[PDB]
Amino acid sequence: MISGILASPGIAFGKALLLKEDEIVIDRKKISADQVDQEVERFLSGRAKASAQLETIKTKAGETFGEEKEAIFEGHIMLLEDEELEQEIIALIKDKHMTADAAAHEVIEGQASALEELDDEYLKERAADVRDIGKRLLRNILGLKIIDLSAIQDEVILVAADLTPSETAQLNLKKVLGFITDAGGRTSHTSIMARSLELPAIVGTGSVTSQVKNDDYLILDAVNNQVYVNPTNEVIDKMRAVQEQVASEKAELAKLKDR
Repeated sequence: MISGILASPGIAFGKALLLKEDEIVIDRKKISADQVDQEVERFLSGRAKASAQLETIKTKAGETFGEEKEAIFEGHIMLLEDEELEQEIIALIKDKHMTADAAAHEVIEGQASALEELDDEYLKERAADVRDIGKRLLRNILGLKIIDLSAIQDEVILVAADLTPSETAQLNLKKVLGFITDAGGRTSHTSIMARSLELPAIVGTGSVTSQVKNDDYLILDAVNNQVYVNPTNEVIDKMRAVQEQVASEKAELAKLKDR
């Protein structure tokens, strides 16, 4: 009975791939002028790695979708390499004795909310895309593990509350049979993927991410705008026939030539 917004029509079968992430905890402890020099190395050297990582994804966005998305990712790297935001973050660590994670979050707190004050679809979405840049940097400063979604081996369904352009830019379209998230759907980047790839998809799942586990067996109908959770074999066999009966009914159109 989960009715979404239906992004593309079609039927697919696959296990539920839930993406779980550990929340990041920021330490608000004040350091002494003795550890300050160390935070600069983790931030300066940290950007050295994040710059190399984001730089690689940039080409993945242009080689996967085309030079049209490379311009959006090209601007993001410019922000991180902004010599202005760098002098500020450093000033907060030495002027406010803040940690690299804490000082970095402060600047990112206003860079995102500021873009939200603009009434533009690009500058607004830039607000959400900018928050993703600081979130990554935070995981590199603490050395948190990164989830490699491009390392899948079994074709399954992708389920997530939402995916950010970067993650979508590196996602593997050959191992994913469809996308099902809890996004509004209007300006959802995922939806735009479904239209260009025409693959079946849904976004108005509401809270399916709070009622499904990984490996759950789900059937995407994308026809009557409905998803089945833990269906009985009797139902499966019933859908495997009709569903495939559609593909055969389509090939039957090729028979309207013999008529």
